[PDB]
Amino acid sequence: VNLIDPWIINNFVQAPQGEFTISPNNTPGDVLFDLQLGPHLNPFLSHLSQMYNGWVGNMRVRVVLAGNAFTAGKVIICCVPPGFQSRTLSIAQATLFPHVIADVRTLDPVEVPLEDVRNVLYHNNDTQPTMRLLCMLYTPLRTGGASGGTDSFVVAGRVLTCPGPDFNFLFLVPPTVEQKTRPFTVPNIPLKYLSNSRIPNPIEGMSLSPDQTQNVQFQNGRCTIDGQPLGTTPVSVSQLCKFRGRIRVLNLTELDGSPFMAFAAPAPAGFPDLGSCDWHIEMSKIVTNSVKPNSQQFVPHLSSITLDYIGTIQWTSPPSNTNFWKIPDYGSQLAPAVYPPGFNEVIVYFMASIPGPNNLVPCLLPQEYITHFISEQAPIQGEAALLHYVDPDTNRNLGEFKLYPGGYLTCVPNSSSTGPQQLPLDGVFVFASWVSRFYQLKPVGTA
Amino acid sequence: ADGATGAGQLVPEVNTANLIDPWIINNFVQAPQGEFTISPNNTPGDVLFDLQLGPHLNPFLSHLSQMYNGWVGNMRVRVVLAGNAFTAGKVIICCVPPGFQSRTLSIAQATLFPHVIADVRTLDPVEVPLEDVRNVLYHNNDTQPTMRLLCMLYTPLRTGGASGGTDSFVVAGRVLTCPGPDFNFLFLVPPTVEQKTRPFTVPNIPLKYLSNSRIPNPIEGMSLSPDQTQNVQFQNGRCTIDGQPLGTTPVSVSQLCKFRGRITSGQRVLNLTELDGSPFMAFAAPAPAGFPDLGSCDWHIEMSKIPNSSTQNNPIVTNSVKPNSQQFVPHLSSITLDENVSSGGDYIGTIQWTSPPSDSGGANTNFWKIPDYGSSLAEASQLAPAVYPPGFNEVIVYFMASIPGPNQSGSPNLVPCLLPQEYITHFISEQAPIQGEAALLHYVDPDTNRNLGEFKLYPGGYLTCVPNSSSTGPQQLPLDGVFVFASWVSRFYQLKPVGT
Amino acid sequence: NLIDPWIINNFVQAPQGEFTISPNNTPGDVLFDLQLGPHLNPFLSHLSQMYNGWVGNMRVRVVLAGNAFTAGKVIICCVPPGFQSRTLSIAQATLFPHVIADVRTLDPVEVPLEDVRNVLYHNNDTQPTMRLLCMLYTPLRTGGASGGTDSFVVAGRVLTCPGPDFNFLFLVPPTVEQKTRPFTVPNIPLKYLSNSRIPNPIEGMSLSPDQTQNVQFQNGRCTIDGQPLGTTPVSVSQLCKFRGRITSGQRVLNLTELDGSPFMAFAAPAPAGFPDLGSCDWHIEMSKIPNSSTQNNPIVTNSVKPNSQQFVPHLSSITLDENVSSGGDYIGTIQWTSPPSDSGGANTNFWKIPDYGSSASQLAPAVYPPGFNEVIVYFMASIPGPNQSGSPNLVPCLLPQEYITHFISEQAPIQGEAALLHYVDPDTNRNLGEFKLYPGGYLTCVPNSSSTGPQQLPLDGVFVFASWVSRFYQLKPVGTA
Repeated sequence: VNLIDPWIINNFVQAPQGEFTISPNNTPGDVLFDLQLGPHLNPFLSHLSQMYNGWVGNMRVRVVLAGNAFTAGKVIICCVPPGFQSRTLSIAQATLFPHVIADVRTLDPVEVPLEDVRNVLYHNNDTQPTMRLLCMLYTPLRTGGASGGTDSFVVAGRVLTCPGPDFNFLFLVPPTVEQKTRPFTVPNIPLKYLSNSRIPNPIEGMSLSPDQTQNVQFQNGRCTIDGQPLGTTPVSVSQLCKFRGRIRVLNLTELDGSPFMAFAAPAPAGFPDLGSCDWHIEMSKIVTNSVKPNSQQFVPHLSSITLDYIGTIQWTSPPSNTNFWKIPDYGSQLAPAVYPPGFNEVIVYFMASIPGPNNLVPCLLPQEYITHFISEQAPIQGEAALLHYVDPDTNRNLGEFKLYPGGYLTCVPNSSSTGPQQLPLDGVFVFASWVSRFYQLKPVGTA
Repeated sequence: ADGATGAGQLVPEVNTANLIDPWIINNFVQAPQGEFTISPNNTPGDVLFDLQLGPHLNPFLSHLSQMYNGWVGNMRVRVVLAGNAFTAGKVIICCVPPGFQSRTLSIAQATLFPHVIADVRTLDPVEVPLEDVRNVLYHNNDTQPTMRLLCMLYTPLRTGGASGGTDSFVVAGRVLTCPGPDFNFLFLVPPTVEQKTRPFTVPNIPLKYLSNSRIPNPIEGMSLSPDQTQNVQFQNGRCTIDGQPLGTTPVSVSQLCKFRGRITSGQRVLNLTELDGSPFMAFAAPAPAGFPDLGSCDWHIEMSKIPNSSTQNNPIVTNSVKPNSQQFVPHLSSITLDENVSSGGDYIGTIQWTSPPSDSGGANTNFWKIPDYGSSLAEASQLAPAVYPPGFNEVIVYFMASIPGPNQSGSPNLVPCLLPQEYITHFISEQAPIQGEAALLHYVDPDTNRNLGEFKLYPGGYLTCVPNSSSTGPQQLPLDGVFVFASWVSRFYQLKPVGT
Repeated sequence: NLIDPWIINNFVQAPQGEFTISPNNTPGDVLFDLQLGPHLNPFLSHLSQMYNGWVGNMRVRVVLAGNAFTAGKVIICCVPPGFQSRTLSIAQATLFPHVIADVRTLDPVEVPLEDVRNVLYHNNDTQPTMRLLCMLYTPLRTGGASGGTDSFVVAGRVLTCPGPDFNFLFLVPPTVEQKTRPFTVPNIPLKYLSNSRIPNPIEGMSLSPDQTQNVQFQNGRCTIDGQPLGTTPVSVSQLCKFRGRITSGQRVLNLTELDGSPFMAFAAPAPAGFPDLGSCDWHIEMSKIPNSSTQNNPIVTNSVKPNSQQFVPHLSSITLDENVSSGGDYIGTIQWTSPPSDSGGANTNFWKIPDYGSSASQLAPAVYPPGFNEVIVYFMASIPGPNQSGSPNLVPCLLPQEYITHFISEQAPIQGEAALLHYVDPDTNRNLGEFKLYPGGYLTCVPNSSSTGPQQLPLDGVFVFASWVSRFYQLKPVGTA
């Protein structure tokens, strides 16, 4: 039976990670692209797989390298069996797998079959490891250009996949009712009127760390991509940076009024995360009071707040200039500090201004994004999600970002100064696909 | 020939003229010695790759050889060399018999043996049979001579018609080998016991954790010599790849820079012994194992009584040693300290700090030189041979660690060493043989897995690299990297320049 | 693919083929537990290193060495995977496919290990397969022997051979996978090996003054699979060293990592390689890590008192006794140790670790001496310094640092309850003594008498891995008298 449309079988469609470029600076052993067998490889097949329960069969993979006769270089495409765990394999080890050594100057695309080597009778819709297709640069690209060394000549490869004749979907299920195959996406909201995580104020601008990278631990805004908030991260802006309790030691019952258990969260939901700064809260029943985070009695686990009913920060003051990058002391299931991984890949922050002494507090994720993630409980694939900072006007990708399941965004600046800050504030964030540490983003910024 | 459709007839498409898993027999795989490069710097007669027939020529055969005791049969070898259409050069591949021995061959002599001449632009890999000729019925893993596949550059690679650089047209070649239809293994043996079949391996530990091999200090970075063409005669970081320490190299960091000896009360003469306390033998080595070799500096030792008889006072006794003084004769098991020591007994101590050498014209602390040991020409044991830097624009890479002590320039006091002590310990413990004139190491970042730079590890026990420019080269590399053994390569292998 | 016919037709000793039946073994005790896989056979283990998947049955033969005095029966059963029960009585064993063998059988007993599996084939990962369990069916009684009832373990060997059904599914780069890597200990004699708590050579093996004394060292704590614990450094260079910034004229040292990096309090109790020589006074020597000095002697002598409440390495700050004239990054070691101050004249007990100022605790778990008359074996190295008894200032250790470095480099998976190590003289190839290596990372033995033990063993020997053994493996006592 032909469940799949005949067109999908015959023609080839681009893989989600199907743009690898070979440059003279690339060394033999550099990973070009990595593929994992599944219906997610084909956008047409993924939509069908949402309807069905199980998939089985092989898919044909074709690699299209663009080059002319005056170039040399070879790429090796090896089929890694499922369940084979190793950090990275060299070019020598790649030849040990069943492989195809494709020359760069090949006119016709090289077709590599992706056989469904499996242990079970058929694959369930989950993240079980399947047959892995991995391509590596075998010999360096020695172009014949007149320029010495690099000639700005790059061989661009596009990975195209199509289902094989034996591909088949197993069991029909009511579509989009099973959370296992539910797709995820970045909320489509213009950033001009987005909300800072730490403060219920509109974003003033985006910036990286003041210098290089630092470990920053912000429990506010902590939300997994799957949709699990961490720390005292309110589910709404109305509860953002808003706390309540009873009056001369203040209690910190939850904003909803329910009793707060310190076992579940380090602090009650809505508790502010402002660090090296004193808070002039509004302990309204209209009562103005100041809170000292350096006081010993201040303990998130055991509610005790000094004074000198609903509470919110009226304005900030220097602690008793101001550094918001550090988290206040906690009396601990605290949220985890984020380390920019690998070379560059700084973590972007959403600056927001609060009136007071002369102020721009940072952020990690918009509250609306947290709500969108909570609403859609879809699984996370790969290692990281790649995002475009697309402008709704021109529909062009001014900048690109990598989103991690830890609940923060990363990007590579062009230089120390030039980076994500140069990007306009009117852009819209979207979701492309799931990438890994292998995918190193191109530098962001105009320099 | 892959690429013939897109080559446009610009290159020669094709050269003119049981117990083994069936997949290994039918499919060609890269040899462990299967990486060679052809560069315009190469002169005719340069050995691109030297192959000795045996199971070590195939990684699958190499792994099985650790299980078996013998082998027979021929081997099929494919030379993958498809250079740019602009290049112009020819290579020659010969098959010298095992009985023949010259260890060097002119290009004219190579044509005498059964040979094949291949263009460097040959799209289809050149398949040459490595026939097995032998008097004995089967070969053991006993380093007996076997038929050799010699590949030397016949005509120089004069890239033209494009006006590019050298590295921009260095032709990279790969050697793919698969066992013949009748390659067999004879006798089963306990796995990975025999020395001959062991594979070469470097520890998978980041360089930051690794230790220096001349002072017991963490490695703070790689660097080159003040003069890149400088011979070095260290006696502590010396250890062959196959794992016999040379000079006074200790196995472990504990006995690296320490010395032990017995001194009479009220005297400055120190009668050296081994670290464990056993008597030292002059004919064994120039100095007791782990003796410091920081030459051209004034040592400042902190000795102590090893058995710890004392119960009250601070046991650290600080004295100084002048290696430039004539009485400094460790080969005779006697060194004289600068100050007399009141208490006599077995003393063990290290080097605390170093100052610019005294009575030497006010010279700086030249850590690249070694102290003049005692008279060792007469005795069998003498200094380890100096490691001269190879040609082909290659510079020895040194690992630098800090030792306390002032220097005339106010610069950090870095003691260079050829290899990290962890590598030396690994080589000593696992005595893998040597299958090529050099080992092609890759300095790769463990997490991002980007090839920071490629290094050649010579059997003498030192790392070489090609600096990119007059810049410091490998020093710019991050310390959180791991060396991974890529392949066995010939001496004439041209490394990709490292650094920016 | 076909296995070599000799392997199919000959039994070889398994890497887990050592078990002992001892008078002090109640019925139902598990002598040896084997999970079916290619790792059961040394030849098949190499073949697995070259392959990704395996399928098929294996044949197991058990040889029991017992004189006619030992009367007992052992039942070897074949429990299928997915069996929920953990407590298997001797009565319940007979329900499974089992072979009941007398301890004096005089001929090998063969039990078929079938491959019962729901999947088409077996990957190289760790999954529940058929498990062969050997349990003592009837109490082992050595009646008639006054000396037999105490020192007559019936040694047993497990020999395994693949059946004709065994096959290896897919070709893979050899030795690159992790679970197939065999476990090896460095072939370097103990003379040259270094201590893992101080960077000094090992002087000899010794026991604790109290045979039941628990130890919680932070340095030299690495599991067999190469996972360091506590503040254990990879190499000897970073042992008993510390680096930090101290302001000029002060006495507080703000600890950083050995490579001039910020120290994460949550990750480790102290910076990597920080000394754990507790219950003693440290007399440190320090020097500025960048040599900005051209004239004077850079070493500065100071002292640290770990018992002081200000000594809090976990909060990345320890206060030296004396003021430091000039500020900067100082690297330094422990020059010598003295009996601890403010402790009522207590001796320099090196078997205790400093407080570390921990406030949950991420310290390395405390290692306890196992039962069955087993005592932990420690390696001693000398650090300079006085003691209240005039004895050598030997610091204990759990594993030589070369072993730790090898384990970290070679992340060999743990395939048994414990690893039996033979102490072999390299020249004569004689097993002077046999030791058990536990997955926690400590080496234990059994002393022949209270007056003897591993201390009499020569220092030139080298530990050679023998087999994986259960916790109940009764070692042959080491020493004399």
